Amino acid sequence: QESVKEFLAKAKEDFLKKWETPSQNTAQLDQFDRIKTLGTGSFGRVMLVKHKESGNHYAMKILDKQKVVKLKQIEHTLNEKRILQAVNFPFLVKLEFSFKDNSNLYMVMEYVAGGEMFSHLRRIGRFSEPHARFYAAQIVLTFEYLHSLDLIYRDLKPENLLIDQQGYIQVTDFGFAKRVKGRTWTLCGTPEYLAPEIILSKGYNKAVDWWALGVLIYEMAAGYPPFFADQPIQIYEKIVSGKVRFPSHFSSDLKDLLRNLLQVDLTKRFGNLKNGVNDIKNHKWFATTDWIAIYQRKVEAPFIPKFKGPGDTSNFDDYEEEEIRVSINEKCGKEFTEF
Ligand SMILES: O=C(NC1CNCCCC1OC(=O)c1ccc(C(=O)c2ccccc2O)cc1)c1ccc(O)cc1
Repeated sequence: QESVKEFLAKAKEDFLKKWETPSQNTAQLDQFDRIKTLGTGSFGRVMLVKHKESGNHYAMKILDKQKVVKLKQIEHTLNEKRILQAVNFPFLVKLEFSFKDNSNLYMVMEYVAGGEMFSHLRRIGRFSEPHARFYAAQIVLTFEYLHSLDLIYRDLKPENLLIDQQGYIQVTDFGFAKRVKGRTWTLCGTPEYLAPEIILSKGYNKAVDWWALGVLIYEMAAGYPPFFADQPIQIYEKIVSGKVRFPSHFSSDLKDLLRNLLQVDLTKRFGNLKNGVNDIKNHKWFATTDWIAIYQRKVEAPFIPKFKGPGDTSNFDDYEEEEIRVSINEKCGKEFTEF
């Protein structure tokens, strides 16, 4: 399959050029005006900022260096920046600038005004199978690209996907993403999307992302995730069992694709077999999907986010606005020398 092979060949060489010699210190905090908080995480937050000279809107992720060190995840924040800086694909959020100061780490990404997929899925209840397929096709191609680069994106979920102005996906939250040739062992991700391997503390690979896609597609088409419970311990038992129930409204094609994606045995899971990503691309649920037109973004989107100018924050929710504290002394300069 030549058109895809030469494509993925130019993609790994373009990626490694950036991976082996990363960009550092391409902007400063005082070249931006702070507007509004768009989201929060363990060690920081994402904020809508405006570049003072060009007038462009950007999403600035601010991470506190000492909070990272305290709960040892230095490697994860270093992974996040180096990968983001090195990739380039139409369904991935673009990292425009990066820098650090005495207290924080900063990643200045593109501002995607359409907001998180979570908001729109919850508002609509559930997506139709054509609508869910449109999104799923994009994740399939995004992972085909990322897995080619020996990258595992370990956190697929509706909150981690943004919908842009053309209704297409922009994957964000590369916080758990890692470059690895083979297996990895870190217990990370989100409870209801975790594959059996991770729960059972095994050395897992890219197959973990294809399980997560099964969960994502079940959630988009049903409105809720396949494995739910009050306590994480009870979610995990349900995942490790080889049992999953499907809503009656699900098509037979969808139920069959999901059984092979939500295969508890990782050696039998789609995306991780001999035929690779093609066991999914050639599955009957994707029969109507024109893969090159999805990539070239020629397909009409089943939903366009309602917003005004590029800098509108209506689709993002409100969070407490706190101070951006930058200490007069440099903290943990040694641990973040590579950022
Ligand atoms: O990524 C964006 N925002 C999101 C959408 N996903 C939902 C969670 C909140 C969030 O990202 C964060 O706010 C966030 C995430 C993680 C961490 C974090 O501390 C962290 C923890 C472990 C590993 C890496 C990390 O960065 C901090 C902030 C985002 C990016 C671009 C954009 O235009 C608009 C939004």
